[PDB]
Amino acid sequence: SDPAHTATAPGGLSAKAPAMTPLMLDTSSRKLVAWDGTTDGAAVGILAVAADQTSTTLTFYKSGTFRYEDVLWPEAASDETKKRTAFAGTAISIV
Amino acid sequence: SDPAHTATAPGGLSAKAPAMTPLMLDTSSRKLVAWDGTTDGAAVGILAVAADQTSTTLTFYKSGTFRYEDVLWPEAASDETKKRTAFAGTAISIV
Amino acid sequence: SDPAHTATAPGGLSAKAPAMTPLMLDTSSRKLVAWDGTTDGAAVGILAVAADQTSTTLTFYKSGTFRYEDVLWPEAASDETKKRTAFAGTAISIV
Repeated sequence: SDPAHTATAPGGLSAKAPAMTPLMLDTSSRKLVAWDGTTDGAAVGILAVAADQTSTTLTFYKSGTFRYEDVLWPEAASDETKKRTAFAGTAISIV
Repeated sequence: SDPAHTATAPGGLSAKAPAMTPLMLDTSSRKLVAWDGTTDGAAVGILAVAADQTSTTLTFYKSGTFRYEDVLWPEAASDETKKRTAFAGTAISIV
Repeated sequence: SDPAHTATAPGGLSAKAPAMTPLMLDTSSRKLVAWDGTTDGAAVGILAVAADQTSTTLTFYKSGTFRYEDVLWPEAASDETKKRTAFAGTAISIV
């Protein structure tokens, strides 16, 4: 059934991020942060619980199938195809 | 023993590709294309339904365990070990 | 609660490695070896059954959630955060 499993890890958000926000790793600290929508293949998960700069840990999805319209993509990710394969290689996919 | 889940995403194949063909992302468009068999760690999935250059969306496995002899590796992938770990880090593995 | 699936792949350990040891791919042979704890994002799995340099094949975890305290991290991995996100992007996560 391809269940959407959650996970937790240190977060380094710099602002509020609603649930369904794509995440990537900060190349410096390696904490989870919002995917910029421009670094190819950097997306690693989807935030499952709303969080902000005070959240020391984030709860995010590490698997499952998510609908293209439900994911809250960053504005900078203007290409539909690149968004649809943003998680290729992970256990997450987009429909 | 682990479920072989499928996923779908934009396709950009250059030619006909049968099911069980290892896929990677086109470095430019980021559409799914056949794994070249030489770019280390580029494989992201295994084509689940035969397709070709006219297929705009492909269906592929994003998880599961597959027999080394069942996967249709590209001729350029000439090293058995490199093929067997081509999916290390994804939900797919080879047996 | 997510299942911890195992997998097998060629091994290139240079010494004895107990279960729960993080694994990465050797850049040259691409066999599974112990993660060095310094190459960012190189961890691809966690050894599931003890092995050593004579082990031609390793059985490892390719998914699941594991306790930070249960994983036998290499000494070089001295930053807690980097260890906690060492598997981000794979089906494995740390709690």
